[PDB]
Amino acid sequence: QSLLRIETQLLLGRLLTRSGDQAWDFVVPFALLVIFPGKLQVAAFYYLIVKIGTFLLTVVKWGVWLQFFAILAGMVFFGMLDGLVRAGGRESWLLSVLFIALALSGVMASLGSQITDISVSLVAPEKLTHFNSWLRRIDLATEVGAPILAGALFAFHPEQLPLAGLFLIGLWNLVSFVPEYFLLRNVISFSDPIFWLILSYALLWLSVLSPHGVLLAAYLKDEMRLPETEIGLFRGLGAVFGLISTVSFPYLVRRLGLISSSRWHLGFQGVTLGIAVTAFAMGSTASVYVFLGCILLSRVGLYGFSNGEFELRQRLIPEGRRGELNSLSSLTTTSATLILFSAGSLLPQTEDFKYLVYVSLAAVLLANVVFIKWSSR
Ligand SMILES: O=C(O)CN(CCN(CC(=O)O)CC(=O)O)CC(=O)O
Ligand SMILES: [Ca+2]
Ligand code: NI
Repeated sequence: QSLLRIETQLLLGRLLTRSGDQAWDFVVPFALLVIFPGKLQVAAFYYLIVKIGTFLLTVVKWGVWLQFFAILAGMVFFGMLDGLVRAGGRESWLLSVLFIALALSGVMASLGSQITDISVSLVAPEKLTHFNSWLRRIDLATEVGAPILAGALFAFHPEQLPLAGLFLIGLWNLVSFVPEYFLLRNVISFSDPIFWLILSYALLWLSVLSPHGVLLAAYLKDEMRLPETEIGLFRGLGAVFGLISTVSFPYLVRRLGLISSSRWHLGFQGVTLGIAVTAFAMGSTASVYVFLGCILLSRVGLYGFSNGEFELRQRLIPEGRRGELNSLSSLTTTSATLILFSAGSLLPQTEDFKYLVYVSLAAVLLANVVFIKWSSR
């Protein structure tokens, strides 16, 4: 139960790589709203380009080079985007060229994250169960750590420099490239009743009510005026509540069926998201705190259901019809976020983000109805 010399450099590489990746991706929606205040639409259009382009394009050594050039291009193009919009001449041909170039750096930034995760065959197949159990502590450390830290870097900026934190996050990402490289260099359908079980899981990917959702982050900062410090605290806590689901779900799976554990978890998610939406339409004084607090509670239900849906798939489809339904599972999940970010791209202003919250609760409640009806076989 001891990390090896090479196995430690693998762990130390995943930590440095993901910390820089996540911290930069957290502050990018904040930067896109600093530049374009009152237009969540533009931040949604940015990610729509990244989502599509990433899917299209998708070699292990190129990972750190791609992130380096991506963050480098992002800082140069974010600075140009900032200075040009601040001049006063809007909707130039030049304004579009910089944005699309900035969005092409987002595709490049995402490919580096995926490829560098591939590099994290080298661990002894006996010591792999201790290894794989450790990476979860590293991954958990970046989820809680980088949004919290990066939110403090973006929010505690000097007076006349709102994007002062963005470049500090990118300069971090560039300077860390020298550690990361040497570490990684050294050690490197039509008629199937189970289609409805997939579709119930898929609908939940249309909900914007996520602590790790970029659309919530833009709305929380722009319209609801939450500090990036408290938005990061929102994100880091959202990962901690999903951890609670790792105890709650095996415990209900013992005293109740695996179906009842998934049903009561997905039912819990819908209930707590319903409470959140009501307060979201209430006096915004202390109801924002309830709004975000109920989203945290709902993570236990969502992650509980995802473990059930995964386990139900593992026990229900035979190996012959397995990879095909995975193409279906991956399809519906892709289409949901595609629809999510396409619908958000059409928002006439940030304020009508409320109309995406409502469909989200509709989807979570609907996904509940579909699973309850399915689980009656
Ligand atoms: O929240 C987002 O930005 C988009 N999420 C939403 C899908 N979520 C479901 C949720 O958080 O409600 C997937 C998941 O992590 O379970 C996609 C992703 O995490 O890859
Ligand atoms: Ca990096
Ligand atoms: Ni999500």
